[PDB]
Amino acid sequence: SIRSLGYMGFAVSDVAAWRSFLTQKLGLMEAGTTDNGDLFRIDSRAWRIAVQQGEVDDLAFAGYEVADAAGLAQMADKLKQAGIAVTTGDASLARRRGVTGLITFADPFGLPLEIYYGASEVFEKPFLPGAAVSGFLTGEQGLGHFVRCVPDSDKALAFYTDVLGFQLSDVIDMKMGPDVTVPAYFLHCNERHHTLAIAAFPLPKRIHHFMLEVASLDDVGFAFDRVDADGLITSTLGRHTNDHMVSFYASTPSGVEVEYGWSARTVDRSWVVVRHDSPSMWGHKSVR
Amino acid sequence: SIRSLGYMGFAVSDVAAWRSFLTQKLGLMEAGTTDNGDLFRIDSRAWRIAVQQGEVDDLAFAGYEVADAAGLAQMADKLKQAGIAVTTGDASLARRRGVTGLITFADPFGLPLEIYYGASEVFEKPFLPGAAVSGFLTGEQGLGHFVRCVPDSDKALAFYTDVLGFQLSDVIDMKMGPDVTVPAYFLHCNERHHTLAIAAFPLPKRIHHFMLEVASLDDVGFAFDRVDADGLITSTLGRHTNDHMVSFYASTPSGVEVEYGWSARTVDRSWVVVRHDSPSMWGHKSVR
Amino acid sequence: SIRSLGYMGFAVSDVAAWRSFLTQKLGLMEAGTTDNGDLFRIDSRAWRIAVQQGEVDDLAFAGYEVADAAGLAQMADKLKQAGIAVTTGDASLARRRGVTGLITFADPFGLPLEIYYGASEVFEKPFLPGAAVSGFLTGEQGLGHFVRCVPDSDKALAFYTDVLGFQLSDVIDMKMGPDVTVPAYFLHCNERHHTLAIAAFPLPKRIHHFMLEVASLDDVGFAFDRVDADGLITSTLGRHTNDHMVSFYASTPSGVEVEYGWSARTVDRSWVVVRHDSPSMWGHKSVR
Amino acid sequence: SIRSLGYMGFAVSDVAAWRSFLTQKLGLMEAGTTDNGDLFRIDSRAWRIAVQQGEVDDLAFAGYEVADAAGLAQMADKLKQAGIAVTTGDASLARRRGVTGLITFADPFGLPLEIYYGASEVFEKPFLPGAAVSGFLTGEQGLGHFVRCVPDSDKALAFYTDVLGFQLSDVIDMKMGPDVTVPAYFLHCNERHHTLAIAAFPLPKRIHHFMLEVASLDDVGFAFDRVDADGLITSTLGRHTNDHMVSFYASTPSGVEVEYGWSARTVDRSWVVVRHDSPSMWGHKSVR
Amino acid sequence: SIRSLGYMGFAVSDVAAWRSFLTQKLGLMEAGTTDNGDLFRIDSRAWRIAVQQGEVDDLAFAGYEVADAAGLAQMADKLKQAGIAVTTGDASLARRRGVTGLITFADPFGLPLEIYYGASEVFEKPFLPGAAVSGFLTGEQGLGHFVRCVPDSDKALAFYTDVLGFQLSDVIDMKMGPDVTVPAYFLHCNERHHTLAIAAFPLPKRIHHFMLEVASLDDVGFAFDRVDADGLITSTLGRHTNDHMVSFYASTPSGVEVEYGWSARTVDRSWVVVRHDSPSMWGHKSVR
Amino acid sequence: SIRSLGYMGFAVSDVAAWRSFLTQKLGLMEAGTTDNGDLFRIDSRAWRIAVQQGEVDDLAFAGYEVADAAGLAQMADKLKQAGIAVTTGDASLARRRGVTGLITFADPFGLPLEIYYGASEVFEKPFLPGAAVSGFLTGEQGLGHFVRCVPDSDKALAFYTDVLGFQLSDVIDMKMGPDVTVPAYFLHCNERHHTLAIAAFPLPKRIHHFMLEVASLDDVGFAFDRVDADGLITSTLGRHTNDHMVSFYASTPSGVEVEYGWSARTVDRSWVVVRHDSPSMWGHKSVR
Ligand SMILES: Cc1cccc(O)c1O
Ligand SMILES: Cc1cccc(O)c1O
Ligand SMILES: Cc1cccc(O)c1O
Ligand SMILES: Cc1cccc(O)c1O
Ligand SMILES: Cc1cccc(O)c1O
Ligand SMILES: Cc1cccc(O)c1O
Ligand SMILES: [Fe+2]
Ligand SMILES: [Fe+2]
Ligand SMILES: [Fe+2]
Ligand SMILES: [Fe+2]
Ligand SMILES: [Fe+2]
Ligand SMILES: [Fe+2]
Ligand SMILES: [Fe+2]
Ligand SMILES: [Fe+2]
Ligand SMILES: [Fe+2]
Ligand SMILES: [Fe+2]
Ligand SMILES: [Fe+2]
Ligand SMILES: [Fe+2]
Repeated sequence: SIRSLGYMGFAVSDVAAWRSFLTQKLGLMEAGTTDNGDLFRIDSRAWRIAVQQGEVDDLAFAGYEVADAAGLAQMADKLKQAGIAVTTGDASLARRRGVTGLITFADPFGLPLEIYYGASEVFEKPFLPGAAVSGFLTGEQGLGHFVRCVPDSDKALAFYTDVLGFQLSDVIDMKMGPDVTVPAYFLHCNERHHTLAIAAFPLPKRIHHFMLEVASLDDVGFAFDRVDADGLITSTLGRHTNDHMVSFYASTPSGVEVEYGWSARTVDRSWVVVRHDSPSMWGHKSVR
Repeated sequence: SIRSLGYMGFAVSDVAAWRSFLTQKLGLMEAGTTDNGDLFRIDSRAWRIAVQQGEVDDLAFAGYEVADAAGLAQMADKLKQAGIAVTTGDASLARRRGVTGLITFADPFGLPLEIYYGASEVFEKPFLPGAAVSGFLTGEQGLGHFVRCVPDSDKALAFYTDVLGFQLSDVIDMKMGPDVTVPAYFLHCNERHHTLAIAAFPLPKRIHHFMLEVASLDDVGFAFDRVDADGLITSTLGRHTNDHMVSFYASTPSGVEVEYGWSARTVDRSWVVVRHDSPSMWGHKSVR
Repeated sequence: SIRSLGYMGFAVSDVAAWRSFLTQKLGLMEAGTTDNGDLFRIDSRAWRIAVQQGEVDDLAFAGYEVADAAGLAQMADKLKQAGIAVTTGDASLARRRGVTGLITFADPFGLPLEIYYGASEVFEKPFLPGAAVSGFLTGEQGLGHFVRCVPDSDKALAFYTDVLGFQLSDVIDMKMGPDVTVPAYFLHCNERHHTLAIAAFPLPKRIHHFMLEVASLDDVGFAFDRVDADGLITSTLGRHTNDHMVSFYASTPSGVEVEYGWSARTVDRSWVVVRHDSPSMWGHKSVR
Repeated sequence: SIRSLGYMGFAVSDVAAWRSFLTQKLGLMEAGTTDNGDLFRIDSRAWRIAVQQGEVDDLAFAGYEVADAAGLAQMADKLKQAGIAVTTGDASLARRRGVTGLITFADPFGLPLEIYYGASEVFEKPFLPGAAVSGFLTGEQGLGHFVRCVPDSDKALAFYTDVLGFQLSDVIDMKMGPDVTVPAYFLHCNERHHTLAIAAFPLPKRIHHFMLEVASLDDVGFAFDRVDADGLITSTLGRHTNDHMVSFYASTPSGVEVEYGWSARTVDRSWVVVRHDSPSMWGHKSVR
Repeated sequence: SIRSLGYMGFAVSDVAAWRSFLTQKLGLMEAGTTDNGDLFRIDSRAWRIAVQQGEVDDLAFAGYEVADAAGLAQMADKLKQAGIAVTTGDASLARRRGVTGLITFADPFGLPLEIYYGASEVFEKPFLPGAAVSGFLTGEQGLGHFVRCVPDSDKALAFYTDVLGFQLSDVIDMKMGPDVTVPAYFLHCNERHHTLAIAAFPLPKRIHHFMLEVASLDDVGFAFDRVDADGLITSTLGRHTNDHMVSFYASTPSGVEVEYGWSARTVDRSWVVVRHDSPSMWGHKSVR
Repeated sequence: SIRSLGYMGFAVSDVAAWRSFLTQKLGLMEAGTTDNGDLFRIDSRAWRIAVQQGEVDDLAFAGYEVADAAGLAQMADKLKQAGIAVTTGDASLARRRGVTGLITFADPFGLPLEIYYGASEVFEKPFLPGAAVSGFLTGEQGLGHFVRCVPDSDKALAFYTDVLGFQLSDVIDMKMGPDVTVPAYFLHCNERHHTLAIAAFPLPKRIHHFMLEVASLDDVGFAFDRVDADGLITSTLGRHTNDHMVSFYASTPSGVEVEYGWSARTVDRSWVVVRHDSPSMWGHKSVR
């Protein structure tokens, strides 16, 4: 069973811009360059984000973490039973990712996905942020979340819930103009309100944004000013209606957006599915 | 599985009297008028109580909340297997209620019931009470409770426990005169001591009272004076023997009573069924 | 310096009525009869209330406690310097009161007052209430409080503040009819909001009421029913505006009233004098 | 000794605009109109802000609170010894302000000031905000603070510290252009970081802004959107360097600004005076 | 000003019996033998109890601790002003005691007393008890207490309070037969209820007993059995009325008794002097 | 009155070695270079340590912080009354130090000392350590401490206690060989066990070491390895007997040592002077 989103990889046209953006604006730690690409850390794990040179300027792959080898076997089995083409990653790929075992496949719309177990910890190389950030929230909640843009939400929903096992948290009916309302589905696989959201938005990218969660309000406020100085803010500070995250959005060098937030609420056993008509309680004024 | 009582609707002869009673006396928030009727809020949900014009001057319907679409399916199945006529609410009714999906049916004695999932939240329109009330207790405990008057308690008990899944908390042997003792059964579907109580009382209404729980003793004390000013108190302040709620009772414009309380105890896994011979430890002097 | 109100004595016409009232209705502990009269306890002290046969049917004397012999000396000196006639209680009186040393005198309007130190504790005879009461709040706050009725508030105020050292907490302008508004002054000598209140009320007694504070809301609720059964309630449950005490008032066999409350707020160093136009936030409906 | 800022009065050209601004945008409670003007509440006190019709469109007077009559006497004495013309407010003014006693005078630059004791509490009329606000922080910290604009900071400083007794918290060197740096002095009279700030800013008003502190971040976020809707924001959300308050600034109908914040730090006994070169850690982008 | 009882020395006829008693029965740590005698520890201090060979079989001297050299000077001055013969301990005595400075003198009835400052700590030699004891309570409360038997309580009281500065906690009227009642005075110099008690008991020793306080009830229970095995118990387990200590008493090899207790209450600023007629709430049955 | 040690300045022969040592080994933040020298931060203050090129390779000056201008005046007065030559720092020096006001003078043995008030805070430039360090403990405890080597301890003691106002915490008799025992005196001016220690050690430097305190054990462990890699450790990890600090010592490029520790205990009002015969409970093995 998938426990969390463990890592993500981006294929970008300007690797240098990304390196500077992630470290100096967002405060991630530069962890070196390997055949896996430029590596960035936010906690004890050897890397959480990989940046590789590429033409797409988008998310290249995402890795979901299981607890152990048995969990990996279960997922591989579940995918095969669903008719999905799964490939047991070879030692070379496993070594490149720094994991113990992994399987590779793609979602219904071509996003390369990986499920793995036994990632590398580097407690001996204590995390030191590239900018003043008190800390990132990961742990059992994993890396954070991202919104997957799809041409067909129902097909995407079936794959992610029925095959991958994500559970629905809530739905937000996004009013995009008078004759257009698009439902965005928020899914969880652990306590984090959502690790994945699905929506049929008309965008040139695989994802609308990815999100990183920090430990204090000041982390967000300081990062906002750093990003604003270069005119990269896309949405002002605000708080979401569903996860209650206080955040701002900014544009990465690839056009893909990043959400930087704090204080999200978690999902518990007493959770019930609900619907909303607005994605924000306050703030989040679009300055795009 | 039913998680809680989510909403209630009243069909009354004097809608204006009700509007003034709920907002000015009890402190509910007016949430507008729709084809669902005059809507009132007590928390983040779009509405909890609906008031419609009608001749019965009584509870018109009650909606029980399940966690998701699977839960709705389970309940529909359970009802069908019991031989109950269930109707899958159409999009029009679902839209009118502001829910994602729902099924409709009636209890053995004609009370229209609805089981739904995916109600609407309105965090962007922060709750502001119509009178000075610090807050209402809902959350996982739902709306509150009501006492269903029935001609046959055993038939009602079987339906609510065996078909709807409520569990018995305790029983109170109500001494109504020398030759009459009527057992009142208190049932729960979550932590709240009881979400439903059943008793064969000789009343012209479907329910004896509905109850709303507030956050502080002062909320109760202030509301008591507001209600008393118009001579609407039916029972003085007292504390119940079973749920330990400190409350007073008052008459609504429909004759149906409302209980306004604070500090009830909850039911846990170690709970055991017991019986009582009195419904109150102290207070609750009838001034009817 | 006066630390608290330590004990009170009543001279009543019906000693038996008082004994039954204090133990069975209020829950005090009967502590035996001596030359000091029928003694009642509420904590570890040998006695807090003494009931003696007498014609006045009123408060006969009150004893204020100092910390030690030096404190007694200070107060005696302060009184003498003010021209008050003070009498050093003799060993016989000290033994009768169960104290180590004491001085006697009277307030400007004839109420016998005593200031003493070294009262008797009886931890070896654990307190057992005469009725179901979880506990009384005394400790550093002392016995409770009483309202002294006087013909001239200014003269009384000067004596109690300038000579006895009480400090003003707040004032309540009591509206007693269209052409009459009487200010009631509330004074403290420790954390308890007020140990003494002064008002020019037209009453045949030295005090309007004395107050005892209990540990839980249920103590108050149960006592209310016990007292109400005999038709002795004078004011329904309510909460005061100044000390925030939740209480009810009842008539004692002498006509003097008793206030039985819970949850009063205390006075701290940041306290500032304020004024109120009402003595109650809610409740306290006079049923006299 | 001055314990806090207790109330403020504004003389404005558009009373209706102010009424709507304070209740609907900021969430204050309308408390009626008297010869003291339109009254607004934020807590248990009968009024904290008074709005009167007037030509200045500015702060008309401010009242500082002492603990009691002795404190009032001390301050009156201190002012007289300093050669300040003090007037003992007459019963008519005291009644108009709803206080027990007060003295009136002016600061060195003509701002009418009042020092009083024994203000009116109205616990019987529970605070109900005009907009969704969880609460305002007052208590021992008083009303909030305001920045007094003066032509000569040193003269103002001497009066406020040496005569009124305020203590310096810190100084911020405000860089207003290449050839201009103006020191702003922040003073406290209790735990609140500053109740008064003094700066020689070139403004047509007596004060730059007044500040109200709320209980949660959401109170600030929601109010920001309410104010922004009418285009009244003057500074975006940010956090100050000295008091660590998270706030935004907005324009009132008089041009005078209001700061609405949350989470300020307090001053303790271990506090030491420091200096800063910036008034904000992050945010507070001027949108004037 | 005396801060606490720091150490005690005994002059006994059977040093070996004492060594075995203190370590094996009470659990003290043997700290070696010096010209100061056999040393025993109960905490970080180099020694708290010294046992020397001697004929008296009693307390030979007690040392009271001041905070520093200034405190020592104050006490020396206070004693001289009282006409007491004080001797500044020489370097040889100071070195023998392991202190920085000390003065010697005697109480009115010949008990050698010492007031010192700058005792030796031995954190590098961690405390290891001679028997299973979780810990001893010392710290700011010092060593414990002892009861000084005197022929004249009033003379002793004057010396200890007026000259040494101890403060009275309470008094217990000890009923020793029909025609004899002896008051025992309990004095404190810090939070410990009493560091010294004075009573005119007819005993051949300078003290009735000394007391050591342990950290848990089991420490007391286990020690009781160890002592009882040798038939040395003098009083069964019980709890005192004044300090609320749960303890038992036992005979030392010198006839002098030792009290071993747990859970005593402390004295605070709100403390007031009281009197008791019994020294125990329960237990403490004399088995002498 | 001196509140704490605020800053220190070093005059060294190899500024580059120091820059690398402080940032890379100890984790301080580089704060730029000014006419005050290379500046390093450990908290919100603009700088705490200044490194200037110089021949002495030692501590050049230390600055003690007072709360305000009045405190500065008091100290200046105290020094003058003692016959010490004090110089009111001019605006140029004040600006160079980034303080509001300061006075300069020297200790009896030539160490330049400064007492100042109103240092600069830079909350807008959040602290970011040069190495992985969770945080430094400063606040009311100030910078840390240093041991001043002197030829005459008694003369130094008189100056620091009688003139500067430091209070003695404790003394450690340092056994330096058979015929040599040197007392080291530890003094405090706030909660930190000692801000200054004085000892007549035969060293070529003004100070034996300065100490910086970090927030966690791992901060110390990681720094130890960083320093050990270059063979700079002088004492292994250990814990002191007096302040209970867990620390290691290392050599700076000037030969002067630095102590890096965690978990020291503080001094409270109940503190009493004591003596020790060892400076360490465990560890601190000299590897010099
Ligand atoms: C668009 C959107 C809506 C709700 C929560 C989110 O985190 C989000 O990005
Ligand atoms: C009648 C009754 C009895 C017990 C608990 C209740 O809430 C109630 O209404
Ligand atoms: C009359 C009255 C008013 C305020 C507080 C009280 O306790 C009281 O008795
Ligand atoms: C201008 C300014 C600077 C610091 C704190 C404040 O509250 C403020 O208004
Ligand atoms: C005799 C006696 C009485 C009260 C407390 C004690 O500790 C004691 O020893
Ligand atoms: C030498 C020494 C002794 C005790 C505590 C210390 O911090 C220290 O440096
Ligand atoms: Fe789930
Ligand atoms: Fe998001
Ligand atoms: Fe159950
Ligand atoms: Fe009920
Ligand atoms: Fe007071
Ligand atoms: Fe009262
Ligand atoms: Fe201050
Ligand atoms: Fe401000
Ligand atoms: Fe005392
Ligand atoms: Fe004892
Ligand atoms: Fe000290
Ligand atoms: Fe050190």
